Amino acid sequence: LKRVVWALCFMGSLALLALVCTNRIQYYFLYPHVTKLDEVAATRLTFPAVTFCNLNEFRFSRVTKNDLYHAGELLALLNNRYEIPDTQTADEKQLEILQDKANFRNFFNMLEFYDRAGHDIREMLLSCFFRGEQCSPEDFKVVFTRYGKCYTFNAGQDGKPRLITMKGGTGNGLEIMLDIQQDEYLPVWGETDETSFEAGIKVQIHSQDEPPLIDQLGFGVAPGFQTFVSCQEQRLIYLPPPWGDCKATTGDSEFYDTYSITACRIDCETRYLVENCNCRMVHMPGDAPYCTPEQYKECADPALDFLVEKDNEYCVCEMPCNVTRYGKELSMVKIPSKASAKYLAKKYNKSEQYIGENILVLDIFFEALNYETIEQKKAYEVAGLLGDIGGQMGLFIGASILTVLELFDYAYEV
Amino acid sequence: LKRVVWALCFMGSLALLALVCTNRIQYYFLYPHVTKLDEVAATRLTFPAVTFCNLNEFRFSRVTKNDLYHAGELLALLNNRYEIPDTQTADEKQLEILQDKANFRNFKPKPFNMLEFYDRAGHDIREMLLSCFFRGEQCSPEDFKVVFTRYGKCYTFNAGQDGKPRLITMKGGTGNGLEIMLDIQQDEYLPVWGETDETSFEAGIKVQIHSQDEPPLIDQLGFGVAPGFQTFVSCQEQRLIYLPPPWGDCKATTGDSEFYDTYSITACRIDCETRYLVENCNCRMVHMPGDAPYCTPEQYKECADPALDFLVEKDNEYCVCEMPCNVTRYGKELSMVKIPSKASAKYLAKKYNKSEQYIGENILVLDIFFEALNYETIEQKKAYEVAGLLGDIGGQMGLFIGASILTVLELFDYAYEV
Amino acid sequence: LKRVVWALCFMGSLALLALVCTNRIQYYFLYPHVTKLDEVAATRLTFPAVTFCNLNEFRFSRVTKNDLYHAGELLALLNNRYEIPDTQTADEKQLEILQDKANFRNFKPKPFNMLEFYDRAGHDIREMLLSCFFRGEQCSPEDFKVVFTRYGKCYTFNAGQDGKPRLITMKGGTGNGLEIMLDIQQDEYLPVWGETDETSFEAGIKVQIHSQDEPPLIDQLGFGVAPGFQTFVSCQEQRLIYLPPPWGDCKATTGDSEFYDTYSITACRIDCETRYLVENCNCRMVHMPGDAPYCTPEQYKECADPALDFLVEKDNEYCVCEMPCNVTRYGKELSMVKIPSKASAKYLAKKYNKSEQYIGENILVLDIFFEALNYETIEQKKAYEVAGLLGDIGGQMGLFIGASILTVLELFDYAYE
Ligand SMILES: *[C@@H]1O[C@H](CO)[C@@H](O[C@@H]2O[C@H](CO)[C@@H](O)[C@H](O)[C@H]2NC(C)=O)[C@H](O)[C@H]1NC(C)=O
Ligand SMILES: *[C@@H]1O[C@H](CO)[C@@H](O)[C@H](O)[C@H]1NC(C)=O
Ligand SMILES: *[C@@H]1O[C@H](CO)[C@@H](O)[C@H](O)[C@H]1NC(C)=O
Ligand SMILES: *[C@@H]1O[C@H](CO)[C@@H](O)[C@H](O)[C@H]1NC(C)=O
Ligand SMILES: *[C@@H]1O[C@H](CO)[C@@H](O)[C@H](O)[C@H]1NC(C)=O
Ligand SMILES: [Ba+2]
Ligand SMILES: [Cl-]
Ligand SMILES: [Cl-]
Ligand SMILES: [Cl-]
Repeated sequence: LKRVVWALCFMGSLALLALVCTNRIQYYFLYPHVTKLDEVAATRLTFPAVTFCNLNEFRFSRVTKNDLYHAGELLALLNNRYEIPDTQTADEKQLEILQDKANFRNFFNMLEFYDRAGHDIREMLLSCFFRGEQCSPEDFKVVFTRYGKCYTFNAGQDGKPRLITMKGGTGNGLEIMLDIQQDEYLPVWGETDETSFEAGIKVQIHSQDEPPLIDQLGFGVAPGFQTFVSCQEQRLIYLPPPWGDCKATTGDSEFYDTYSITACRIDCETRYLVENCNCRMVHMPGDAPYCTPEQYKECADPALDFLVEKDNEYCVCEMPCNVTRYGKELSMVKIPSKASAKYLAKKYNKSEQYIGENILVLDIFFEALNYETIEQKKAYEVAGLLGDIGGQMGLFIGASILTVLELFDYAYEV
Repeated sequence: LKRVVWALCFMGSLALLALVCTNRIQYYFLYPHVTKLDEVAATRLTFPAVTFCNLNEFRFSRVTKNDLYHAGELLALLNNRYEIPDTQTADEKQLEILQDKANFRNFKPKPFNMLEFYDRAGHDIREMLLSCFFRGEQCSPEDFKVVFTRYGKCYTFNAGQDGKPRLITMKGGTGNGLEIMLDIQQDEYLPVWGETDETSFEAGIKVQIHSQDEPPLIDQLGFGVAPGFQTFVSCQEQRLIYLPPPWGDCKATTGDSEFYDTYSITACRIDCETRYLVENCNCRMVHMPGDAPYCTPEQYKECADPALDFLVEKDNEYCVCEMPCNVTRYGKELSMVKIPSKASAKYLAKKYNKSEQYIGENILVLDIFFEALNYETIEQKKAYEVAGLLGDIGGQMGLFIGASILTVLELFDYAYEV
Repeated sequence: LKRVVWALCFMGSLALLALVCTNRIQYYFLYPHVTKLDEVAATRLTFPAVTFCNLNEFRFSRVTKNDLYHAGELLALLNNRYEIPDTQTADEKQLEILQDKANFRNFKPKPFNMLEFYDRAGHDIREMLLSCFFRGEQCSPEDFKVVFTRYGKCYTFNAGQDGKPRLITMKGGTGNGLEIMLDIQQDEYLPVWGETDETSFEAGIKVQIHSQDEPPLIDQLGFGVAPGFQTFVSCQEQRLIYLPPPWGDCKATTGDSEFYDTYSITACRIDCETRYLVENCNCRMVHMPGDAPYCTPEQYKECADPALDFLVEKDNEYCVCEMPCNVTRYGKELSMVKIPSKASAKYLAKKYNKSEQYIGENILVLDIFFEALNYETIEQKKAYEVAGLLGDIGGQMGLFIGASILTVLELFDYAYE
């Protein structure tokens, strides 16, 4: 009777060992991870790259008759028949100018047009200060995006050293006073695809390793306010397969030195436009030929829109394992104060109304001298699995790997 | 002498096995969990439900003499004695209109209902909605569903209720989302001539982005949007998975309420309020769902409001709402630009037959979108399972004395024989 | 032949046991942690402390002839030669006041104190606070406690100091929190007639929401609020628990500061600054606490500012502040509505005896509240404790060779012979 209960105990015990052991086996083969949050204090933080565009693509005073002829339909100033839109709510001077530029009696490169006709940082930048020291417009690098001629501070490209800040708070960062030049905005007399009612700027704070994608990743800043942007640096570490989904091999594209999800997106877009239309848009990089305004209308735009809708699987961009992101909180104060409106108006030779409708101050800084780290960490390593299987194997039947080998011997002999 | 060193080694080893084993056992009965954060890319994201209210509860031009009679004291337009309060800063025309509506001489009171009053006197979306765009294509006011909240007649875009299928977005960024130009109609706001608790100085709208599975709770979970700016809202979809007891505190059971199909903490709160008011005052407020009779303004004054305040103050034990295990939250970042530009002010004023002053002080543009086509997942994960517990106890039990459950069974064998 | 294959199995098994065992040992000695996020519903929340400053440091109408004499150069009202700068784009009356105040002819100076000057010249809460409400009941200016910061005379609601009990809120949403209507008094702002480093063009207030256990740090940790809007601030209470060494880097000890009862990273920062300024310049600025003598504007000019700037870069290793293990933080989301409505603009103008222009450029309403009655917890949790190490080592030690600590002790016993 004792040997019978002993045998049943060995059978049931081996069953428990079976289900527990297979439990840990399957759990290990889920390849699970868990998240580790940490906050790291530092004596220094590398200041990010800040790209901003004016919401107005190009200045009205810099457009010429040839530009109206070639790109008049694309810029939405002229119709398909090369005629002025509805004369409702048209400035007399503006309408006379446009009719004169559209004489088209006895009368082009897209990047020339954007580079020359776009808003000049030398006129927009009323003041610049970085860590309390003056900066020049030469510090901003020209980048061409969907919004037109845009500028990036602390771009760190072409070998320029990335800036550091050794103090946190509103004073110790980038601080620019900009004039959005609302008088240069395209007159809107009729509904158009490009028609916009907004006035202000659009900003993206990003690491120097990734290109700007300001039409998607940007936030707005309105004139008449000083907006503060508190940034918090975040360092993210992901896991490759089979744990997570990250790109272990960087596989950097020829266009950009460092791989980024954004750079992969605009690379896919450029390649698609080159394949379908044999030309590239203004924002796209490389040495490829730029599109003509006729090419824009009949090929480029429908190809991009069709690329978004028709085949979303075609452009699959994996996320890199090391990603530096910047968190940001916005707040505003009124500019200018009643005590300062007169001095600004006289300093920049403008009316007090103009200052009210055209001046914005951007204040970008790190809240404190620290950065957060978010790391995906493996939850079950092979040592832990062998340890658990060994522990349960020794608790339930007390066997070992040598024991199973010896059982194969005794079974083999008999 | 060797048997003494063996006895000491076995005793100390058995003690260490005791405290370490009880350590791992107690850790298991804490039922600990740790968090797994992940970011998942998707080719499509279901666009959320967007509820917005005007900060002004009802339009001044739509209020009638009967409304002043029944709900005049509640609407704060008339005093307790059915007479107009202090006329400070009163436009002659507006004050004459109100004085005419409050004549109450040989007046036969018509029947009055709170939901009728809010439904007709509230701001009409057909008048507020100057333009709507979703994914670059036009939307109708028919996409907006009428929802009654504490703020009055409010509207929910993409509510996904009453059999309408929920909208999706296949691209991220400012263009590819909801974008509505609204006229808040500041001319219809109730005149404020005397100070009161209900008096407010704000002008604009209030918006809540929420899942279609939960009803709006705009008085608590909404953010404000001011006229004169285009406000961008970047959203990040978050999928949360919690653990039930004894690991965490979540609602494991579906717990369907009579009022709402899917369980949500918001639905649990407004359900608790509805039940409390129905039992205490035998009437229901405007925002509450069900089939109960709505309160009369007398019931509002003498029962409903003090009943809700007393429910909030006396004890939270009556309404204890646990969070469901599967929760979809939407994160949002706000930014602003000025509207309209000088190049557009005249065109807007002429397009909607208003003065440029009016456009400047009444037009707001709301742009709601997903920053990118991905969603975050936050999952509570169990940290110590019974297989791992048995593995650790077996490992240490085998390390210190090298015994097994069969070994302890044999020692109990000799104990039974003894 | 059987003993040879057995020997190969025992050798490979002992090698694998070696590398796996050293693996778990090294993983334990990394002292790793992982994070536990949780959300807890609550019936009550302790309302935080709210500090706000006017962006204008001191009122122009309260500055006196003696103040101009001693601190005229420091306040940027007077030039290096104690003379008014260029009068370009200066209102005739506005400049007349200053020219009369800066006469300095047959003027017999009187004693001067920087903290008296800020306390008397700063914006008075009794004039700024147009209305106050907490949980729907009225509050007085006496509820705000005076704190001196780099921005000047500032105020803290629900400071919980001097024996006052901390306030709680039992409901979430816009109504059920602090709600103040403020007049920033833009007419009292310092005139800006000439370019200077100290010149600023902003108008408004700056707010910091913080725990009562920490002093404000508004020059670094504050956000702005603009006039002409009601700004809603939704707060989310976060409770954080960190690990001390060797797992993480937190304050294991109480860390008693001389100036503050409770330790906070901010209190550590202003402590480092105050001590440094007392050692190098023998005086403290207005914002600094303690019992040292306050600096004179000459001391400010020739010692204090360059000493602080030298402290930032040269001694960046010198001020190291460790983070406390238990920290209550408040997260915030900002949104705005327009104030006043056309239906209320004139009523406000007559209620406060001001023009509608003034109301438009001077009135702001701040609405601070909890989004919901819950709090998040973020805890660093030890990932590998010694019990788990011993369990894993025993499991693998028993799987590969089937040995125990008694087995190795017996092997050393036989080796002893
Ligand atoms: C909560 O969400 C999870 C998925 O995130 C649901 O789990 C799925 O349940 C269905 C059954 O209806 C299975 O077919 C799927 O395979 C499950 N997915 C996973 C990943 O396990 C879960 O059912 C949801 N819970 C509730 C109450 O809705
Ligand atoms: C990624 O970043 C971490 C710091 O966050 C660094 O230690 C590591 O070397 C980087 N590279 C890789 C491949 O992890
Ligand atoms: C100042 O503005 C006026 C008005 O346009 C202009 O005529 C004048 O040239 C400007 N002065 C300078 C120095 O540019
Ligand atoms: C514009 O509105 C006013 C207000 O009543 C009306 O009198 C006028 O006829 C309207 N104009 C047009 C063109 O509809
Ligand atoms: C209102 O202010 C004016 C000056 O602006 C003053 O003359 C008048 O006495 C004030 N009235 C009251 C009641 O304070
Ligand atoms: Ba020195
Ligand atoms: Cl998992
Ligand atoms: Cl736990
Ligand atoms: Cl580690």
